[PDB]
Amino acid sequence: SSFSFGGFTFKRTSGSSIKREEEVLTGNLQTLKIRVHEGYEEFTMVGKRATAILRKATRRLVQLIVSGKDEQSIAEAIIVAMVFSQEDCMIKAVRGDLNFVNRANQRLNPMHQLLRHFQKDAKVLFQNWGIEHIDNVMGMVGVLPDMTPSTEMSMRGIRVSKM
Ligand SMILES: O=C(N[C@@H]1CCC[C@H](Nc2nc(-c3c(CO)[nH]c4ncc(F)cc34)ncc2F)C1)N1CCCC1
Repeated sequence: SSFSFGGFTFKRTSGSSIKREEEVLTGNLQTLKIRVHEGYEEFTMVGKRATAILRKATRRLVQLIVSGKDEQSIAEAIIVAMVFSQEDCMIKAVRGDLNFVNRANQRLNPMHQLLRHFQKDAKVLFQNWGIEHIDNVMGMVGVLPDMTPSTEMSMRGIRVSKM
């Protein structure tokens, strides 16, 4: 079962999941109804300018190792991964003036709306995601919320691999 999302081709390599419709609150306290995937799964993300290994559990990104053409290409893949993960901090990063998902049309997709929102500006997403101290894994680097490489700190779960 291969599928497309945010310009990437996803392929499940391990795990299984069941769907459950859930109501989540944004940072604006707005209710969104999302189709939540329950279960630990592993995927490959293949795009035109980036590729990744994604390890996720229910509404939680465990790890993402990204490889792409440059900073912008890698950032695009990170954004899709965070939205795909269905995490609460990704959902809570939706806040402020006019930052509302059009829900008067039930047939619309909140996942695509969240994607479009973070594609325009990932600064609140990347800042609100969290940062962790990383080990000295050679070949893989950490990446800070401004997409600066760091050998000591990175965005929680995120590693950059060389091409
Ligand atoms: O729910 C909607 N869009 C979704 C956007 C994300 C990908 C999703 N499609 C698909 N998602 C998945 C999927 C799996 C399968 O292992 N795990 C997931 N975990 C999180 C997630 F957001 C989607 C998944 N497996 C196969 C798919 F074709 C469709 N829509 C589109 C219009 C009607 C509602």
